Amino acid sequence: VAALFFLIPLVALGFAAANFAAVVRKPEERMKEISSYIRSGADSFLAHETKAIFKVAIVIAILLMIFTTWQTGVAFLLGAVMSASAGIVGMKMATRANVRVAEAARTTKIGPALKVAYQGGSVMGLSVGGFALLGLVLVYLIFGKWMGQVDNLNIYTNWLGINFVPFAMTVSGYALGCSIIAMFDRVGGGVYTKAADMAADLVGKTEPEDDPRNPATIADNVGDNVGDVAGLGADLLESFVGAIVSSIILASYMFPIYVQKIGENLVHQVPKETIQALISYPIFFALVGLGCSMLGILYVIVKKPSDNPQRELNISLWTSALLTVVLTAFLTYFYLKDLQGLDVLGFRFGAISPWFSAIIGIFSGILIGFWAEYYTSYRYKPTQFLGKSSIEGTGMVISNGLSLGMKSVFPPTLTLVLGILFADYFAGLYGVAIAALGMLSFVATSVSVDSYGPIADNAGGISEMDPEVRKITDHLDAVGNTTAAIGKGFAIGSAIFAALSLFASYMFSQISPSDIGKPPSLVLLLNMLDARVIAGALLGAAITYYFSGYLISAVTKAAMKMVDEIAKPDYNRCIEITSDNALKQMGYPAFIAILTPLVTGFLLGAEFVGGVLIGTVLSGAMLAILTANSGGAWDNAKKYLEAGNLEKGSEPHKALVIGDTVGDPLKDTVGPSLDILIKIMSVVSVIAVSIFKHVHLF
Amino acid sequence: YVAALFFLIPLVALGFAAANFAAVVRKPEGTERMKEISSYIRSGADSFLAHETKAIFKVAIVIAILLMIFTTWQTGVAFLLGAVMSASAGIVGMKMATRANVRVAEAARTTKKIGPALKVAYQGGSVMGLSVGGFALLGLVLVYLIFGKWMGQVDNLNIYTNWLGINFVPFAMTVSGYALGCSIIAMFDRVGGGVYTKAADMAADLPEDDPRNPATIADNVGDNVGDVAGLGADLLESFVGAIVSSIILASYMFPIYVQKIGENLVHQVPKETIQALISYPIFFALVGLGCSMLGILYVIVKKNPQRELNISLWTSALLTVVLTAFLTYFYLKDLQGLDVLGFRFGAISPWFSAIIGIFSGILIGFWAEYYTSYRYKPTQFLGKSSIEGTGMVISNGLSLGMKSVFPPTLTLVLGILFADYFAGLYGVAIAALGMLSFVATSVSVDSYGPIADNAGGISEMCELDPEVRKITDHLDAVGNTTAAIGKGFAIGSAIFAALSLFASYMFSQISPSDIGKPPSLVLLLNMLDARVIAGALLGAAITYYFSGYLISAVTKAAMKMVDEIRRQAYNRCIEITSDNALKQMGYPAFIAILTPLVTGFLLGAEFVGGVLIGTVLSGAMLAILTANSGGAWDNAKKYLEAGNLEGYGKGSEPHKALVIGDTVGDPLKDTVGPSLDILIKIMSVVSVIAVSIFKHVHLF
Ligand SMILES: CCCCCCCCCCCCO[C@@H]1O[C@H](CO)[C@@H](O[C@H]2O[C@H](CO)[C@@H](O)[C@H](O)[C@H]2O)[C@H](O)[C@H]1O
Ligand SMILES: CCCCCCCCCCCCO[C@@H]1O[C@H](CO)[C@@H](O[C@H]2O[C@H](CO)[C@@H](O)[C@H](O)[C@H]2O)[C@H](O)[C@H]1O
Ligand SMILES: [Ca+2]
Ligand SMILES: [Ca+2]
Ligand SMILES: [Mg+2]
Ligand SMILES: [Mg+2]
Ligand SMILES: [Mg+2]
Ligand SMILES: [Mg+2]
Ligand SMILES: [Mg+2]
Ligand SMILES: [Mg+2]
Ligand SMILES: [Mg+2]
Ligand SMILES: [Mg+2]
Ligand SMILES: [Mg+2]
Repeated sequence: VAALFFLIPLVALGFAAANFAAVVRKPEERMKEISSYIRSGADSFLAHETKAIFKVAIVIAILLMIFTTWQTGVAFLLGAVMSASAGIVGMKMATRANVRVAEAARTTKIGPALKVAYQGGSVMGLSVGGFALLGLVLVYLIFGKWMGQVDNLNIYTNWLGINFVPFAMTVSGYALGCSIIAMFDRVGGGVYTKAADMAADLVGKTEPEDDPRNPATIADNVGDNVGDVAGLGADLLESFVGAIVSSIILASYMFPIYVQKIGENLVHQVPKETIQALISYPIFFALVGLGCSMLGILYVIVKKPSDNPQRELNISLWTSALLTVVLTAFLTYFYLKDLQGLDVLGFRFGAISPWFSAIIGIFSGILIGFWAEYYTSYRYKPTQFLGKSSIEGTGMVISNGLSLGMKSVFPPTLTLVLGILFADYFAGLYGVAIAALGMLSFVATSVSVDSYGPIADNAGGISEMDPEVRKITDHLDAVGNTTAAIGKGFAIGSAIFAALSLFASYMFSQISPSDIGKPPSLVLLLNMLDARVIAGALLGAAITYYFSGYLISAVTKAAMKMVDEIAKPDYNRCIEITSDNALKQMGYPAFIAILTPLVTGFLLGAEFVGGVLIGTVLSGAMLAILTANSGGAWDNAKKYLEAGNLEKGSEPHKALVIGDTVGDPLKDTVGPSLDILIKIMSVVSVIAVSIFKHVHLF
Repeated sequence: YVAALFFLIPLVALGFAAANFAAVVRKPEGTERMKEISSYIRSGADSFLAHETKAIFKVAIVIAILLMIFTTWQTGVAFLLGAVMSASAGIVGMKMATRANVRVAEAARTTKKIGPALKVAYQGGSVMGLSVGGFALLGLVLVYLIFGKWMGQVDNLNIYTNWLGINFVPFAMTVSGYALGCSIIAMFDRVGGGVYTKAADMAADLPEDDPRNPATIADNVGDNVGDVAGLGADLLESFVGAIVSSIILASYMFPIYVQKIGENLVHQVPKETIQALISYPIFFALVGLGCSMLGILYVIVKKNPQRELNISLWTSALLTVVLTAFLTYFYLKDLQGLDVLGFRFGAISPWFSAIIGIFSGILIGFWAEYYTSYRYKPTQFLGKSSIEGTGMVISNGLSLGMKSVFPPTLTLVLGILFADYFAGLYGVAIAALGMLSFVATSVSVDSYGPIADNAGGISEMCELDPEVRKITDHLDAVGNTTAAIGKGFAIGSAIFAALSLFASYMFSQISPSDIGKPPSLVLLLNMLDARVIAGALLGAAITYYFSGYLISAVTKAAMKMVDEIRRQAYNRCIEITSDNALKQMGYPAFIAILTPLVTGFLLGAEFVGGVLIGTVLSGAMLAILTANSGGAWDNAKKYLEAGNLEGYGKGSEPHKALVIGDTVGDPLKDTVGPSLDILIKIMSVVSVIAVSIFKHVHLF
């Protein structure tokens, strides 16, 4: 049967490739040229990024093999290739799918055209899911079972003298690869995306607002795809992989931590069989999630498309989530029934214990999404207050947006607090990680619905460059914008969950062979009364704020570089100038996110790094929530004024447009980069704590 | 004996502040037309003060009743004592400031020079500074004497069990009540006064001020309300909190270090050493107040203003350094058990911590300056970005604040690390005390600031000579820069004091059953506990929500004043704002006060510790960001107005972008930041107190 679960990744990959081929079959003369224009620009950006990322990955794998065991470097390469493949597939799928849906809208008059766009987005969603789970299964087989990485499950010592559970180190390397690709995609692509929006909206004003023949306008469509299709997909992939890797690390290290030396011999209080089963269970959970998501997507694409698009995708999400719930019910119920010693791990239900954590994480993600919706949409009270206040002043608009974000911080944080508390009550930290996984159990469906958004935005833009077709694409673009906001909120929540699980794995990875005799209370400890920890937390929070602030100036500078530049059309592909600049400009923030654990870890030690991690996680969650919600609220409040639904080209509209020019880079670059900051720093620290746990120079 | 010459320092400061008040009152006011407007501001400020005092004393009565019911009466008495001390300091400073602007302006005209008028302005600010210092040290010395020695609360130093059954060391509980009173008065002053101040600023603008706008008078009153009363009370609170943290740490380190070795319970740290450590921070603060008075005396005697005030600060600070040197070397030379407390250098060890705080505060101050003034690169870049667009100005301001967080935070981190290395958590608290040792001088310069601002408004009131206006106008800009530095110093010291208070919270978490437990096990807040992590997330969310509510409250109060001004066709508009502001402060204050209680009784003490740490982190970061962003926006607007930018003058499009960004920055820098400082510190105090009751009483 496990051979029939291993088949789910290949099934998903083949089904996504088939969806790609079928949309290639979908029909697209003047309109087709622009789609070719955008596809070529996206391919140039992807090539530049891929070259840079693979050079960096070569260096990363070399360092990993030199300073740790080599299998971790090999797994890093595997995961990086998986993520790059998913991103490239989705973007290539979409660049040629943007116009196809428009041709579907005219030929099908609304209704059938949406089926094409969703079959497109499903390509990227299933690609993310299948590639991630494929990399993980290959790591568990080739390294886990083939090489006997689960057979040992004892502290292996590197040739230089580094101690670690080998399979935990390998899964950590895989998570690191995913994190590197996700960081490059989102940080660099977001810098480029908001530089393109800023350059387009400024060039319209430079010499008309969003001109169609503006090169930066084409770049902006490309950036929407780079951000919410490729970048967001990679971010969700990273969070999901991180949750799974945290679960696996926790199990592997609960193997050595729960031992008792009554005499010379050492008796494992948790048998190796239990540790193996706990290492394997999250993978089975993710595979079940992928299966349920594919079933839901199949029912959605096949059945008679209703007029209301949002209800269809919402029902797809509900199907995936609740089906995964009910099925992993049995998986959790039987798989963990035979394990021995689960009361020591903290399981309040034995076999089904973690399933509760998973489901509560699912509902947590759902609720946080709903919260983001409530605070960022014109259909609810807060955005309406901002839109109506637009008459009061421009400074009033900015202050009200900042206050709205600050207030919105609370509800989702309370949701996450309750989810964490109940997941802990159920199954300890392993269950907290399992709850994060459950939240991201249907990561494939989430990524697909998120990719849908940019395609709809591109369809509306295509209408802007038939009256019924233009209006229908505009409505599709608005629904896509709402879905993208919901996706950003869900991604932030899952990122907080993954970063917390990775901090837990970091504390668990800090186990040492000398601590074997010590009780569990001594090893799994990061005291907050130690001055080193407090200083580390302050430093991590300040670094998170510094990263978020730097992203704003980077977007502005890249946009200014695009402004400096610029057969009547001939060939204009300025994107590289911005993209290359973005790839250079994102260099410094990345150096922070990766190198902060090492220096402070080698300067002060592992306890200081834990404080840096917790402070960074907290500050990043808060700042990301604030920035994302502020940007989304400014955008849709401006949309409300555009329709004039209540309360165009006026003074209030000027205040709103300035607030949106500020919010775009904040919600589409800073926010989306902060979660990556927290999670990748957690991963890098989890890995390097093996080296600077005892190697601290002060 | 000899301590009786330190016991006199608070009364000395109080008498000297009264003497400064009398000597300034002797000074003439000059022209009558300006004096009339000054009288109007005095009446408005007094009405606001009366409303505030009535509300705050009602709330303090309720608080003291509950405290005495659930704890020892000595704690309620000390709470009322501290509240009265802070209220007296605030009222005295406010009267001095409201009545001191006209003296400086008329002195500028009479002596045709800035020097002589500045002597009056500094004698004014010194009233508030010395009032803060003297009242604080007086309350603390009275608590150390009447309760500490007379009843033997420093004699016993053992766990007393209340009638309801709550356990605690008595003197720690008493000092905590004192800190609670100070915190309540500071919350009222800063939260309410900031809401009103920025509502009046928003009403004023909703070439500097409108003609006879009622909000013009309101804004003149609010400038005094903020940097004289509010900022002074905040610095006083941080300084008192550092001292109380040191004292609590000593009181609880007495019982925590016990060993049943030797065939009987042996206190590892002798009671004499614990007594000396309880007394040392008080004497250090008294020495600091003395040095501050000496420095201010040297400054006022002799006939560029900033260099003079900077020299006052340096004199006070370095004199405290060199004097607490011998204080530390002799007082603690005979102490026993410092190796258990963590002193790696014995007697003078903690003295280093003190200086490490002092030099850190200075550095942190300078850091604020660097990021918030147009005389340095960041504000210049913002002013130049004024040309590209308004949204660019807003984005660049936000980015500047987010980046500015780092330098001062790194300073604080290194200071904390070195203070720990020197003398443990006790030394961290001692360093907070040293940083705020010259609180009188800091508060004095901070009060000087708006004395100068409204005096410049006073000079521009009526009409006045352009040459005369320039001399008074120059005083106002120096005040603005110094006030930005003071806000930075206050935020940094508040973070440091709140950290010391969290350490005191963990030490207060000691229980008689935990007496047998090892020292490492009792003083522990694991960050891997899900309760703790959830508490941190909740605290950060609460901090952000608090800041957002403060923004909305400022806007609502400004709208109320605008609507009342529409009705007009005196002091009625000020009262309306005061009422609205006090009602608005009900909700955030209730958050800050009841969050520890609810979270502790629902979940427990570890969740409360997590809430505290998360709130401290988020509040420090948000306060730094808001204060620096607002100040930098203001100075960049000045850069464009000053003509440093060429081609663009007042009323230009770049200036429009800069002024809009400044209207956004104002409420953030004058309300959100200072109220965040108050929030973090008061939540630390409330948790430190209530952990005695909900340590084991958590219902979920
Ligand atoms: C179910 C998967 C089986 C393979 C089918 C894959 C086709 C669907 C993916 C389309 C997107 C990529 O576009 C595809 O890229 C790869 C090269 O990189 C090339 O495709 C070829 O190489 C790949 C990899 O060696 C093989 O799967 C296959 O022999 C062939 O499809 C083609 O140039 C192009 O069809
Ligand atoms: C067992 C027999 C089969 C063994 C086959 C192994 C072959 C491995 C050598 C592959 C060499 C090609 O290496 C290629 O590099 C470029 C990046 O520069 C990537 O190529 C990918 O991105 C680039 C830039 O967008 C585009 O050409 C294209 O979209 C895509 O093919 C792929 O990573 C890889 O296809
Ligand atoms: Ca927008
Ligand atoms: Ca100002
Ligand atoms: Mg836009
Ligand atoms: Mg547009
Ligand atoms: Mg977009
Ligand atoms: Mg668009
Ligand atoms: Mg567009
Ligand atoms: Mg103003
Ligand atoms: Mg003004
Ligand atoms: Mg004013
Ligand atoms: Mg003012």
